Amino acid sequence: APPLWRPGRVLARLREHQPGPVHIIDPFKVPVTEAVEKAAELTRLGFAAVLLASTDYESFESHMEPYVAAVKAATPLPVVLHFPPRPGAGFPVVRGADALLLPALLGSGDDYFVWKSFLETLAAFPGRIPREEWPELLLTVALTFGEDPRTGDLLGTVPVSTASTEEIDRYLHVARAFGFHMVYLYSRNEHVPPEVVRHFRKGLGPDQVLFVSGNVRSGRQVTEYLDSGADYVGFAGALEQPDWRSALAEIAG
Amino acid sequence: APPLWRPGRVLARLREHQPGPVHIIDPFKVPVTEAVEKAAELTRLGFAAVLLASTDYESFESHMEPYVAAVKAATPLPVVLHFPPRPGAGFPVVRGADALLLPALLGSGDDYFVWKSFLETLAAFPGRIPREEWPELLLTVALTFGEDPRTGDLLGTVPVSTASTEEIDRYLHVARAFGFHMVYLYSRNEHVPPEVVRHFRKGLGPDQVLFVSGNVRSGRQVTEYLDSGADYVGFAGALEQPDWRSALAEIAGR
Ligand SMILES: CC(C)=CCC/C(C)=C/CC/C(C)=C/CSP(=O)(O)OP(=O)(O)O
Ligand SMILES: CC(C)=CCC/C(C)=C/CC/C(C)=C/CSP(=O)(O)OP(=O)(O)O
Ligand SMILES: [Cl-]
Ligand SMILES: [Cl-]
Ligand SMILES: [Cl-]
Ligand SMILES: [Mg+2]
Ligand SMILES: [Mg+2]
Ligand SMILES: [Mg+2]
Repeated sequence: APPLWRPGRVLARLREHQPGPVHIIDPFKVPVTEAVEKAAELTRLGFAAVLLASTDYESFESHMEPYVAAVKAATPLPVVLHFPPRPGAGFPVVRGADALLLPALLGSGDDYFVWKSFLETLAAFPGRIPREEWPELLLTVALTFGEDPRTGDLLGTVPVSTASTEEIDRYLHVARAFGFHMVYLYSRNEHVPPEVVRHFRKGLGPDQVLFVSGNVRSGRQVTEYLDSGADYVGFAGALEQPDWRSALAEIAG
Repeated sequence: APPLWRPGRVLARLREHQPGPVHIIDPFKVPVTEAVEKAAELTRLGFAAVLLASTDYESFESHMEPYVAAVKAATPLPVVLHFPPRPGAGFPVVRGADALLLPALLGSGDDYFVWKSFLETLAAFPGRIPREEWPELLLTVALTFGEDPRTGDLLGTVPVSTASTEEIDRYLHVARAFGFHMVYLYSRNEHVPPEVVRHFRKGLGPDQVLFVSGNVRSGRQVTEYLDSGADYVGFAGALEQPDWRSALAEIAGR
């Protein structure tokens, strides 16, 4: 019986693994051959997982089933999907993925993105994927920082205000009381402030995983976030160029 | 596709119907023949729905499928089920019920009762019930007031603090942001304070339904709660006795 929304192997690994950077591969932009090359290096660096994520997607199932299979044949790290949900479908899913990160956008003015996407997703389970083969679900509070009209237009999010800690303190009460597995602090166009990362680490339970991403391009940035309490520092764009091997070594340093 | 968690016919009915009392029949204590007699009177009184609810239950599907059918044969009012969920199963459900009230116990120290029961329930859908025939789900923020070790032991709830509005204001933000359909204020052993009812009415969206229940035994109490903002005032125990007709008449404000 699939753990589904209950803690399983992937969450256990994220809870126990040494904190560090995590490369995020956008499967709708990165050719699969390049993802496979990258996955082999991520393995050598001992990263906790390979995340495949993108704001945009189409023909999810026919594209992702073989992409996930190719990445999984290239690394023993778990492959975790992270994409926004769509009303009428819920979150996208394909067989073979180890886990799907389910973001509850608590800062959204649209209740579907705050959490009803989770009900639609679970109602649709198991669909065309054998139950035994379904991915695990990582229940995550997802928060956005800085001006970001793209996520705002698409998902209804409003940038979190840190002029006081009232707004984030409410999200931390939800994260704790609702037993979320992870919190994901994201900034599409700016940087999540290290002080907000510290505030979250201090307010979360010891087993709640803290992920931060957005415009991380240097090892100094990774270090600052980990020093602030992030368990994982995600980065995508820094490697979306020909000289990615150099960029990866500087970020993983 | 059944509406399921999306608004449907029952929530529309509750939103549009005028505020008033609602009798709650405990089907694991009330014989079905008495429930059927009761259901016929509730209809004449103009109540908005008939709730079948209980903290305790056993052999739910064999007892409730026919119990629901018997009640529905006696009244055209929607029949709504309200029972706590159980790990491994989620909320109990039978074919024929018009809706299930799904309580998210925000005051519980156990995340399963705060909301993961909702995930287990939806993962299990549709189970043995034809999909087209599933009840609608009324997403509800459920809060408890006063000392109540029974619900505390069973569901992990802690009485809501009414010393200030700090705790209830966080629940109101959740009720609004999460788009809950209803809020249910309950007191097993005391009375929900009318001022808390007012505070919720004022902070909720116009389409969010406010239910209050617990030890309501007089028409005066129903009036006070409606005057404070409740959409529906529930009552069960007052009618679990032989002279229930007279009690019902008094509570309905006859
Ligand atoms: C808003 C949110 C957290 C969750 C909702 C669901 C969405 C939009 C998922 C897409 C996955 C993400 C956040 C990809 C951007 S990697 P990055 O932008 O951090 O990469 P970068 O290193 O800046 O290129
Ligand atoms: C705690 C909560 C709201 C939801 C969690 C799920 C539970 C325990 C559902 C049982 C349904 C209830 C609250 C029945 C009591 S009617 P009453 O006790 O109000 O009737 P009374 O008129 O006092 O007899
Ligand atoms: Cl794993
Ligand atoms: Cl802060
Ligand atoms: Cl909130
Ligand atoms: Mg993309
Ligand atoms: Mg399902
Ligand atoms: Mg009972």
